[PDB]
Amino acid sequence: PRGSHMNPKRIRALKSGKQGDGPVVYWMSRDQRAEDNWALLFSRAIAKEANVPVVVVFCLTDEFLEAGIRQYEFMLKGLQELEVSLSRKKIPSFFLRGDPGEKISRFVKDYNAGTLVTDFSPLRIKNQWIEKVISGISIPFFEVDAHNVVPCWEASQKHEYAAHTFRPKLYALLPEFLEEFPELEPNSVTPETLSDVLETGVKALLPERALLKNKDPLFEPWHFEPGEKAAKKVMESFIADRLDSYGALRNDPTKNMLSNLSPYLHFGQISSQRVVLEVEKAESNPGSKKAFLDEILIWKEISDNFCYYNPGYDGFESFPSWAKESLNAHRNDVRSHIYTLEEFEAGKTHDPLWNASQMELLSTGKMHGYTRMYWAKKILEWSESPEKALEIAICLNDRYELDGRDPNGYAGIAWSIGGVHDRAWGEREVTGKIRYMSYEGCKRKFDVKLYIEKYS
DNA sequence: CGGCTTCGCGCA
DNA sequence: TGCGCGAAGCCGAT
Ligand SMILES: Cc1cc2nc3c(=O)[nH]c(=O)nc-3n(C[C@H](O)[C@H](O)[C@H](O)COP(=O)(O)OP(=O)(O)OC[C@H]3O[C@@H](n4cnc5c(N)ncnc54)[C@H](O)[C@@H]3O)c2cc1C
Repeated sequence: PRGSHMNPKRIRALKSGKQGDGPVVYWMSRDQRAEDNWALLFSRAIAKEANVPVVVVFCLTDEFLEAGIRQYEFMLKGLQELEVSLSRKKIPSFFLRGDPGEKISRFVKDYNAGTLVTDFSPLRIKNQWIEKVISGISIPFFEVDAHNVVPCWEASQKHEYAAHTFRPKLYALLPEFLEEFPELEPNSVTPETLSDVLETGVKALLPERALLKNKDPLFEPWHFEPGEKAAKKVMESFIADRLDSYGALRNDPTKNMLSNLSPYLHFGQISSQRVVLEVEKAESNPGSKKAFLDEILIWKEISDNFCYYNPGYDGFESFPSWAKESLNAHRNDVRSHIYTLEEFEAGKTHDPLWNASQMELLSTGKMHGYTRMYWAKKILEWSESPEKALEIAICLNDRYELDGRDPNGYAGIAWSIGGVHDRAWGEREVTGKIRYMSYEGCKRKFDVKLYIEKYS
C-alpha cells in the first residue's frame, strides 16, 4: 500500500473488499500515541493514496469496571492530551462507548468509511471484537503491529519455548525493522465527550476503591504523570541518569534505577521502538545496554508471542509438560500457610517482605521488577491449588498494576508460577520443580529492611 | 552435547 | 557484593 519509509511486513490484511470512497478510519486500541505510531502512520499512507484524510476512532469498553481508578485516570488523561495532539494535525478523534463489535461496525456505516485499520494485540478480547466487526463491514481490515519493533507474526511462527531460542530470531531481523519514524503528515481537508466519560466512570468505581483504615485512598497518583509528553521525559531521564547504573541495580528495589516506562508502554503512550532508537544511539555502559535491551526486545515481545500462539495464556494448560506434571504431583502436599484472595490483597501474610511488595503495589501502582517474582512465587507456595494461585496472581495483577491486563503480565506470571520460558530446578514440596525464591536469598542481594520500612 | 534471565548457597 | 557451583528438564544445532 505505497510508502517509501514503509515496510509492508508491519501490516497484514484481515478482510479483503472494495475500497470505499470515504475517509480511512484508524481503530486505536493498544497504541495510544500520535508520534511513533506505525498503525497511525500506515493509516495516513492509504489516506494520501486515496485522497481522503484519516479519522481516528476509539471505543470505551466496560473492561474498565474490572480495573480501578488508577488505570482509568491514567488512561483517560492521556486521551485528553492525545485529542489535542491529533487536532493540531487536523485529525479528528471520535470516542465511542459500548461493545466494539457493535459500535465500530456501526460507525463504519454511518460515516461511510473507506478503510478500517487497527493495531495489533494478542489478547483474547481483541480477537473477539475483530471477528465480529469483520462480519459487519465490507471495507478492508488492515492490522498493523505498532507496538513491537518486529511484528509478532514475523518474529516467530510458533510458540517459542524460551528466550535463547527466540533471541537469535529477533536480533537477526533487527537491521531490517529497527528504523526511524517518519513525521506524521497532517490532513488536507477536515471532514462522545472525554470530560463526561471520566466523571461518569469515576463515580462508578468509587465504591471499589482501595481504602485505608481511616477511609483514605491508598493509591498515590503523583508518581507517574500520564500522557505522551510526560512519557518522553521519563525516557530522557532514564537514559541520562539511570541507564548507566541499570545493569548493576536492576534487581535492587531499594533504588529507583528502573526505566519506569511500563505504564506508558502498556497504554501505548510511548513507542518501545523509539526507546530502543534513543537507547541504541546512547553511549552508556555496554553491560547495562544489553541488559535493558534484552528486557524491552526479547522479553517484552516474547510476551506477545506467548499470548498470540497460546490462547490459554492465563490458564494452567499453557504451562509446559514438565511443570504441569510436577505441580499435579504436589497437589496433596500440606501447605505451610493458606491465604485467601482478601488476605493477599490486604497484605495479611506472615511475610513482611511479601506485605511490603503488596504495599508498594497498592500505593504506587507499580511493584519493582525483582519483587514481582517473589510476590508471585509465594502466592503459589501459600495457595490451595496451582489454579487458585494463578487466579489470585492475575486478579491482583490486573487490578492494581498500572501495567496490568498486558501480555507482559500474563507471560510474567506464567514464568513465576508455571515455569513458562523457564527450566526445572531443585525438587521441593508444594512448589515442585518450579523456580524457588526465599527470604534469605533476597537478604543477600539487597537491603530488605530498607524495603520494608518504606512500605510499612 | 551445550546451555540455558532474573534461582540458592558457600566463601572470599 | 561478586563468583562458581548445584539441580534439574529440554530445545535445537548436528
Ligand atoms: C509475576 C509478574 C507479573 C508482571 N506483571 C506485569 C504487568 O502487569 N505488566 C507489565 O508490563 N509487565 C509485567 N511484568 C513484567 C516486568 O516485571 C515489568 O515489565 C517491569 O517490572 C516493569 O518495570 P520497568 O518498566 O521499570 O522495568 P524495566 O527494567 O525498565 O523494563 C523495561 C521494559 O522491558 C519490559 N520488561 C521488563 N521486565 C520484563 C519481564 N520480566 N518480562 C517481560 N518484559 C519485561 C517491559 O516492557 C518494561 O517496560 C510482570 C512480571 C512478573 C514476573
